Amino acid sequence: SSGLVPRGSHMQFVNKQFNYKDPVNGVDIAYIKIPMQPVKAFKIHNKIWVIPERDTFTNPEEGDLNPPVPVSYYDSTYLSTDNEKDNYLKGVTKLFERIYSTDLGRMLLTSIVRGIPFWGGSTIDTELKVIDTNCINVIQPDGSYRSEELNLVIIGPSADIIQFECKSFGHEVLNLTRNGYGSTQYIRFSPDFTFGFEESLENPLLGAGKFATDPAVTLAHELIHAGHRLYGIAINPNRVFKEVSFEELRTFGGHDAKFIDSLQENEFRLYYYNKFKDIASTLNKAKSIVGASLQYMKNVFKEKYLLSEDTSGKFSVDKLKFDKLYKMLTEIYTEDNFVKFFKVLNRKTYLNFDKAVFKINIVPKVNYTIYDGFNLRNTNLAANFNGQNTEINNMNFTKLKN
Ligand SMILES: O=C(/C=C/c1ccc(Cl)cc1Cl)NO
Ligand SMILES: [Zn+2]
Repeated sequence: SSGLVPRGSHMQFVNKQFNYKDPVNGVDIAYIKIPMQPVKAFKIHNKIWVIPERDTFTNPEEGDLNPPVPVSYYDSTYLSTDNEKDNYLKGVTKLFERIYSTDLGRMLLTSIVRGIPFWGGSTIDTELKVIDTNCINVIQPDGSYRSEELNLVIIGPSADIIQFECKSFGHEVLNLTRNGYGSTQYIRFSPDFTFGFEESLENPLLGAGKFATDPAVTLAHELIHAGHRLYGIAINPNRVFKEVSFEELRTFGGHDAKFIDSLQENEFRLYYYNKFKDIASTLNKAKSIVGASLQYMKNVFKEKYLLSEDTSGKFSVDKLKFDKLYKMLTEIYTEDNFVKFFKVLNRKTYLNFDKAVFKINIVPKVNYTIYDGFNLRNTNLAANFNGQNTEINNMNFTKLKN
């Protein structure tokens, strides 16, 4: 019926088949508070939680869901009911399993899980310490709570329902997404809507068709930004063509990313190489830790950053391992490469989308599968990306008014 386990006995990334109504347990279902009344959240994997709520939490200005760019869509009512929250959670779950079904997705999600935000929180130069906004408070059934570090939170969108994004809490002094440290990433995302694009496929009287973006591709896109931002190698959003940012071109990948000139790219690579050397020096100068042995935590970050260690125990950045990690996160993890792996239809450049928004339901296996998306094998929808064609597969896409 839902199709969460097409091969084997159990899901391979997501740890449980949650229902929204499952009681809180303080372990993988808990009321949590972000650095607000608590919100029910689900731990889908080590370091990754899902909050099936509209994001009225992360940005203080954006506390309401009413209307005050090309395409936007508002419904204050979306994701207000337990049934919707259940369907959100199962849809996100399904999309994670779809991403993890690919070699590329397994590489990306591993990198994300391993990309623990750096403990650069001390004003004492020789002391390691967590940064408080890289945690959440996990309330237990008896009301006690513990702070838990995490890497990624998937949350529902704020007022603009199709405004998907990867954001995070800043430091008053540190630029965490651009200094190698990284920070917990919050992805505003809905599996219940998608957007359109036009494509002309190839009998002769077929003009341009109207297709829908596969929401596994959209989520992977945001997961790719999360990877850059967790290893603190995001491109400054003030770097743009004008509009499309360098960071978006990089993340879309394919030919779009080739418009970032190689001289520019060499410059960023060197910049972040030096930021990683700074992290190795800081770890080396560390003498104490607050809030696990110092030796243990240093090693956590040697593991994250692929640091080399001599017989003294001194760390250094290896140039070949740095290049590997940097190339993985920035060149190999791209929307274009996920498109190739999924074998789905996608727009051919970042800006080439329609001002068309659709309600979808990906949870029923009769609508969308982990292996095929909307393009269900052994049906009319396997041919010519007909499952993503909003005319042919009209039952799966309800066009919304912009
Ligand atoms: O790139 C984005 C969002 C992109 C986006 C959001 C909404 C629509 Cl309709 C189309 C697009 Cl390409 N977030 O990282
Ligand atoms: Zn993006």
